[PDB]
Amino acid sequence: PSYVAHLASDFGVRVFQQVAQASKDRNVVFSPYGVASVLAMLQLTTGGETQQQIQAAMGFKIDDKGMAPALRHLYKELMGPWNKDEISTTDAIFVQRDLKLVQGFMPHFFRLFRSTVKQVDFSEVERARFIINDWVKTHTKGMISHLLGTGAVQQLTRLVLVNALYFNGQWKTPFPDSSTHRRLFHKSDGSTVSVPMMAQTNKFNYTEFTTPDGHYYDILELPYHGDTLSMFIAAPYEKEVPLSALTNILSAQLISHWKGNMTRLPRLLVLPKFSLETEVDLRKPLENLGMTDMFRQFQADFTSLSDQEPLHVALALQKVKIEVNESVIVSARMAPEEIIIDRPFLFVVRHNPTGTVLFMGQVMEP
Ligand SMILES: O=C(O)c1cc(O)c(O)c(O)c1
Repeated sequence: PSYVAHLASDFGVRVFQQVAQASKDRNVVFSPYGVASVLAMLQLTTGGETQQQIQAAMGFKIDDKGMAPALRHLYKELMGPWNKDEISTTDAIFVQRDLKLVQGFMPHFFRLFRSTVKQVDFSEVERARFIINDWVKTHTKGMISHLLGTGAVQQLTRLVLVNALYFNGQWKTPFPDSSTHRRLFHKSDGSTVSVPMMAQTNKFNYTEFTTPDGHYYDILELPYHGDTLSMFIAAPYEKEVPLSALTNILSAQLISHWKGNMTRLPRLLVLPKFSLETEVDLRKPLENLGMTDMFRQFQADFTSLSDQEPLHVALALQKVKIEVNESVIVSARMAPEEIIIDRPFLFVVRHNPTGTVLFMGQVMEP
């Protein structure tokens, strides 16, 4: 029954692979969970071939027994009392106000998701961008408030989807503030830059990992408070190893494979702070997974939502912000060995009780 979290996580991972491919040495943060969530919602508005494509890529039909309840249960678990403003997430779909909608579709949307498709009059362009940005502002407790991509909303815009998340976790064990210091970080083009790094020593759940194609990485787990979430960090051990070899095989099963081989060893960990924001225009990544009809103004099929339509998605966005920070004279217990994360690495944030992949990223330069 944690089955939908797996499928939703894997779909969102494949979307992240496509976006990583398009940004070679650029920082990127992303939510596998968020894109699956907004796309599971989009599913209900579609019919015919557009629907087939999305169900093929996602691996499940939203209408199917127990799929939506499960998603709902997961969202409610994410927003529960454990979460001290650590995570905000919002999904939304905006359709043009005028439209003759399919009878009984809006309520049925409400039954399955407990939220509504919004109606905006897109002919008041200036008003329509404000409404969208303010939605995202009000549902992320003000942490996210502008989407660049809304610059593209025009008079002819009829359907827009949006997803936004902010993450900033409390560590189970906080890094000591006095330990933070400037350290050399090696960038992928060979140059260096000085950056703040945190240090902590204790028993870290650790394993070495080899991809089937012979690429090596160090894998660390960092538990957040109460063990609800964890960050997995994956970093090459030499400088010429690409993150892609790892990213291109990434899955939920892959994390649980890490977890099964890990062991808690005493280590000094030195890790850069970072606060990163990414805005993704989802159309290429999604077309790349075969969801091409939805974006084409005649091939597109949203007849589950409206028959009075040429209806198609004019804008699909994800925006994400993630912060990893800590929460004189300076002392520590010595450890048999040191793990210095001074080269590009990937990270995964997971929801431990379901296995959901809430966030992933490659940090090329912090
Ligand atoms: O359908 C969701 O899970 C969702 C619901 C909301 O009410 C919301 O504000 C959001 O940003 C996402």
